[PDB]
Amino acid sequence: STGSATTTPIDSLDDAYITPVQIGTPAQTLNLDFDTGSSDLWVFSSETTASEVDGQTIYTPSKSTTAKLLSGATWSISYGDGSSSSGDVYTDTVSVGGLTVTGQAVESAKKVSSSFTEDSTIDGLLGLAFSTLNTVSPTQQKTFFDNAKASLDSPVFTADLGYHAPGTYNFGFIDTTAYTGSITYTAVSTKQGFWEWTSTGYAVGSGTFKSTSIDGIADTGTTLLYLPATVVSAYWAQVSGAKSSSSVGGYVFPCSATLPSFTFGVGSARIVIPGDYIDFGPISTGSSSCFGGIQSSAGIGINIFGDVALKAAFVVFNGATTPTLGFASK
Ligand SMILES: [Xe]
Repeated sequence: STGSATTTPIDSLDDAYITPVQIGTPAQTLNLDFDTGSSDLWVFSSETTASEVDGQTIYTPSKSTTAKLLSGATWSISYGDGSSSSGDVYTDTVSVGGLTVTGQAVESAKKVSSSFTEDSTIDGLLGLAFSTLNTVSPTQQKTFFDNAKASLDSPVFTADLGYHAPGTYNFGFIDTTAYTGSITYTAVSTKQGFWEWTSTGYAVGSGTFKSTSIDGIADTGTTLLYLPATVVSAYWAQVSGAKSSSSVGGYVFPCSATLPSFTFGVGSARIVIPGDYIDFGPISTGSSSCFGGIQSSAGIGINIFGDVALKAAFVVFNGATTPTLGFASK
């Protein structure tokens, strides 16, 4: 089997991407944030605290004839951004772009943090990291991909995020018309539960490539590119007027600047992030100070190849017995 679904940016900045997901019988379509940085499928629901729901589409398991409460199961999660959610668990039928999993753990939110409430465009998350990170207690549950893997033509999924435009998530096959050149595969460590790999280095604009190993995770649920302070300072030094701002929370730059590209290495191959992809717009409405899309990971404890980097590539998440990651230009 295979699945193929279009993923769409939630706003003019590509702050995140939503993908339609069919849950239950009859289908309830929710727009979920596919997150290779986490391992819970959770949704706004009829059980969510009414004041914490503001425009989202909710899952109502009582209207699904295939929903079954997972007895005594609970979940609770906290993200790198400081957001959180928690609730109870149903199993139900979940389909993504024509690919169907029966008995999938669907985590129903009783509580969500304010950042989720305030974003009317995301109805929940669909986690695509390893199941070892799933938060369900006292019986850990498998992610959609893990449940589907054995059924897929090939045990892979691909992320093809668009810049200011829709993209595609494919399950079970590699679309060879969707990238240029060849796909370079690189090794993955699953020890922390993520798609963790080691980049071979970087370049700033037209500058020389610096060969240096940079460990990080491929994370579609993170917007920006978070890298060591040395790398990030080298980038922003090429933008006149750019500065790290503690009040803002990161590097800002004049909105009138033209940003240089940023290249990262995958083995001997190179993925180029165009400068425009690194512009995240005014720090506040009407401001001429703009927020940068490459930021320091120094506070975080891990480097993160978020959407800013991933959207410059065709990315293969290979879930073979020994997982690997593939990157191609496109
Ligand atoms: Xe990098």
